[PDB]
Amino acid sequence: RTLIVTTILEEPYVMYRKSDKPLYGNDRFEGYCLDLLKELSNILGFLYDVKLVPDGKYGAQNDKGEWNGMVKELIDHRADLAVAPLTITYVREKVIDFSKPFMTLGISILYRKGTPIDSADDLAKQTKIEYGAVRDGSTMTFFKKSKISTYEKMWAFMSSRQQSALVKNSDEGIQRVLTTDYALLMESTSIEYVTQRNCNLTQIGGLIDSKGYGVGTPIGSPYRDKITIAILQLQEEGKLHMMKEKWWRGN
Amino acid sequence: RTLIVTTILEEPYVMYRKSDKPLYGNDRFEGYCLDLLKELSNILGFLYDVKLVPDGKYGAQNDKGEWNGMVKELIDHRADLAVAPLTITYVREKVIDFSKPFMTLGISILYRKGTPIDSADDLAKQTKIEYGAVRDGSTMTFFKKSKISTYEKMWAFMSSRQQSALVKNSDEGIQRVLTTDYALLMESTSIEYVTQRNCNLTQIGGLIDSKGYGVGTPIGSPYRDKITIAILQLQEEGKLHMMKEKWWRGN
Ligand SMILES: Cc1cn(C[C@H](N)C(=O)O)c(=O)n(Cc2c(C(=O)O)sc(Br)c2Br)c1=O
Ligand SMILES: Cc1cn(C[C@H](N)C(=O)O)c(=O)n(Cc2c(C(=O)O)sc(Br)c2Br)c1=O
Ligand SMILES: [Cl-]
Repeated sequence: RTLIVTTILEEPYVMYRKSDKPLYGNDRFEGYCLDLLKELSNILGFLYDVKLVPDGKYGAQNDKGEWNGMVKELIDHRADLAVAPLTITYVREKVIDFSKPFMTLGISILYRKGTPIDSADDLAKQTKIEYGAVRDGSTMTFFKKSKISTYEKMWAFMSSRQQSALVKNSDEGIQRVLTTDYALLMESTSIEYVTQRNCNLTQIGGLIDSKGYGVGTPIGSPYRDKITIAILQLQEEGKLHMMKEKWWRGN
Repeated sequence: RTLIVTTILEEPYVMYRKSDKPLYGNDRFEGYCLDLLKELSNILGFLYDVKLVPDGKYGAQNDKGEWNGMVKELIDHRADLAVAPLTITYVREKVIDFSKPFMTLGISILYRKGTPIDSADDLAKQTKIEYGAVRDGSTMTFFKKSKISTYEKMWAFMSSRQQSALVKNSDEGIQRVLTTDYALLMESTSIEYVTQRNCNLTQIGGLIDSKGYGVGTPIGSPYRDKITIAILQLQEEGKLHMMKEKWWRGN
């Protein structure tokens, strides 16, 4: 069984290699998730074929119980594994299985260096600094559902003050932080990637929530627990650290 | 089936309640893990009986493949669940199963406030500040096995300079940080608990490794995945955050 692996283009997890050399199949790609997949394939001993998710989506539900993205590929048995920065969530565990996480993270704050601001509490109780997230993304969906005191007030500043708060994508959000007095809320992994590359920018405070990226499989897959074991081995032998360093470290 | 739950006395996860009131069975205990177990028991719908691990150990192997502690209780089918700050590790996954983690953590540094020291790199390349860990603990075992450049040099300062480096327990280590110019390396969860209560002390740098506490079960237990689902629900509805706050927050 050559395993079909669904994944998604996302810097620095999965990228097309910057090359016009004759590269075919898996060799067309590079990134943290390609390195991970190679290690997994060497520990477990499997052949694999990387296929980019056709709709370019992670995986969400509609009002009819219909899934899209990598999650749908798994449900439909069109992929054996999803090796991607795919968050392990309650709703997704209803329909697919996940390895234990290979990376753990949380929502955090992207902002400028040299400011008294040290937490989400500092942004919540002031008006001068504008703050928000990407529209219809994971971080927005968190703030919308939240019932925690401080994050409810923050969502009001994002929803009722809708205009100068939310952004279209990652690129525009970072643009807003640099050019204007703006703070972006997004997944801490993305924030670390940015701060390594933009020395005027820093993470503010700790993690607002807690979650992990795991390898997705169809429910009952005999690979899930084996992948957990491989992940634990890679963590303990310092290989996940080095793989993270390879892709995240800047100039 | 009234589930037998193995656990271990460890502040603030599991403690005897400070009361002479007539309290029996599970009611004798309090702590983060008791609160967690109650939530799990309400989501899954099980009855349970908390039993402290007789040997008071987490679970390690000897040179014959023989286990002790909570891990042994699970292997022997004398407990259905281990609900404790029990780290999910490669070696333990050989012999028991684990839910996905309810708490994630890493090795970090406990030291005084107001010092140029900002990482493990700062401690590694200097002699003036003494640093170590608890003898034969998780953090020591990490440094001993490590092949990462900076942590190998740090282990030399702990092993070859054995006398004024390692400590007997948590209590003595914190005592060393306060009284002498000493930095303690230990699990970040423990560090946060201490810094909330000792305003002269702070965490230094980020996390040196990455790992999680999970609920242990015997291999094949039908409760493992259900517990993962309950944990994800608790995380997403902010309950793990509030439970952490309940037990960790200081004066
Ligand atoms: C690597 C990565 C993956 N994902 C997808 C998410 N983990 C999922 O599984 O849906 C994200 O939402 N983020 C953060 C993010 C957003 C956010 O944090 O709100 S909005 C967008 Br577009 C992104 Br790409 C990531 O950085
Ligand atoms: C809550 C908790 C549990 N454990 C046990 C460990 N998680 C395991 O599963 O063995 C720890 O080692 N630590 C840190 C620790 C040590 C360390 O970090 O080296 S040494 C000792 Br005695 C402890 Br109690 C914890 O803080
Ligand atoms: Cl699992």
